[PDB]
Amino acid sequence: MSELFSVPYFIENLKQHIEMNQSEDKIHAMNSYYRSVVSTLVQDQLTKNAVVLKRIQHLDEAYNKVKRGESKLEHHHHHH
Amino acid sequence: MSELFSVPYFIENLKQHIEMNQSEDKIHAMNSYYRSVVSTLVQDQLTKNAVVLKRIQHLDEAYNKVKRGESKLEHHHHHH
Repeated sequence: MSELFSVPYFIENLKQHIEMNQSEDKIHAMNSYYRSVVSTLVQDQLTKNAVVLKRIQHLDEAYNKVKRGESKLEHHHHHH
Repeated sequence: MSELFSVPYFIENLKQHIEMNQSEDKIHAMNSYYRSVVSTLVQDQLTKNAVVLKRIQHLDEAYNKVKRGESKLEHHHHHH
């Protein structure tokens, strides 16, 4: 019932932001969420620049996923 | 040799973004110029995660300076 640890979990949270609108935005969702995590990582315990940096470098994968999916050009089949 | 050594120089660039329109925006000026610098500080040379971390943490002073210069300009939701 925890469902976490998995990186895809962090991104799956972004999908709801763009998909729905509980309390965020579209592309500007990552910026908010991304900044939210960054603060936690830095606030965590900055035990090692790597520990915090590693999470930052990896977290970039999420930010890119949103942009790469929110990019101007898109291709699929829509839904209605 | 002696050039761009001063950190305040980086901020002075932001003032132009908000003041003028060198192909940027207002507050979002820092975000764009922010992700640009940190991105370079990480690509320039990874001599040490800390060497870049300390520089990044310092840059925070710049971004904060831009906002700090504002006045919650973003549709006040009527809140103390």
